[PDB]
Amino acid sequence: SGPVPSRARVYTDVNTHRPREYWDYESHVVEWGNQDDYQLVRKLGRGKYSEVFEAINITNNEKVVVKILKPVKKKKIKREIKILENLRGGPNIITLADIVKDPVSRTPALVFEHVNNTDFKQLYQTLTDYDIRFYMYEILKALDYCHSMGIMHRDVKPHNVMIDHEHRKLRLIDWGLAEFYHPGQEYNVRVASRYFKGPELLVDYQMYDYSLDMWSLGCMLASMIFRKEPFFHGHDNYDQLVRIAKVLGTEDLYDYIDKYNIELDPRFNDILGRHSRKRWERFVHSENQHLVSPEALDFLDKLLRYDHQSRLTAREAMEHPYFYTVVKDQA
Ligand SMILES: CC(C)Cc1ccc(S(=O)(=O)NCCN2CCC(COC(=O)c3c[nH]c4ccccc34)CC2)cc1
Repeated sequence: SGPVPSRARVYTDVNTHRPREYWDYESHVVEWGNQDDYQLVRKLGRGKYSEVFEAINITNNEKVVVKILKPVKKKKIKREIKILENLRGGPNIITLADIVKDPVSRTPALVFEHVNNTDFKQLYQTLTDYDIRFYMYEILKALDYCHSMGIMHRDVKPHNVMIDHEHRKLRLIDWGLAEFYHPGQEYNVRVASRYFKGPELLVDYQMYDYSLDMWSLGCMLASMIFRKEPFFHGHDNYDQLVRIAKVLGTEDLYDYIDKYNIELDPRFNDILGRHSRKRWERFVHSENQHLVSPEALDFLDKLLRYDHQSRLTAREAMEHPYFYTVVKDQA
């Protein structure tokens, strides 16, 4: 027998109730502007499927960010465009300004509003325990918005969070792997980055949903408050689960697998072994104890769960006592 089906416990039928053209991105018509409106200034970074430059708009002389798309199925370009168009103006989501094709190369590129990245080396030694609570709240704002809009990000990881520390602005970026939730759909499990892949991805369980984003978010929190990056440091995808099982124990993992009737690769059938679920205090030490609190350890533990039904939702997470202080200051 095959796996047990699963449904998201919030925002389940949000896409069912919308007009079709909301989520049916394969038929979306995109009008491609001219990239020579823009002049590339300097590289900002480079992903596996993008290449980000700061540019100026030689018409209104404005800063702007141009992301050249790498050669991917037309489909997935329309999807990222559709999702960005669907989320424009939402809290802490990046803002799409234009969509262009270079005249000669004919390579597609997305054009976004300008943001400044804070010296990523600054963040290490400046981030107070409160600062983590704040920028984590901002991230849950963006995830709750987009889950309410029927979209999962599927690539939540620090290289996809823009922070402007001077102005305390955060933007969630790279929507190239984002996808619409449709109850009962089976999604590709070759998504996210290793260190942030949720258990459901490593065991190939295809009816995942928004809670995938809450696992990854738990990995960031894990790596922030313990100053251990990445927190589950896997040599490959099979090993990654073993790194997780050494922390979360195997008894819960094998419960997870029996509850969903997952069949397990014969590869796994000897590398996982037996492991107790470790206590979070094992990971505290003199140089991270100022970011670790009983509240943070409760909050973190309520995200890193095998069973995806039982992870917090973005909305429940923003209600955790971890965030009491920052909610107070927002008035
Ligand atoms: C919850 C806490 C707080 C955890 C945390 C710690 C550190 C950081 S971090 O900020 O240090 N992360 C390193 C990544 N940074 C941002 C991306 C850079 C490349 O790519 C782009 O810049 C754009 C891609 N698309 C865009 C659209 C508009 C503007 C720019 C881009 C590379 C440098 C964030 C969160």
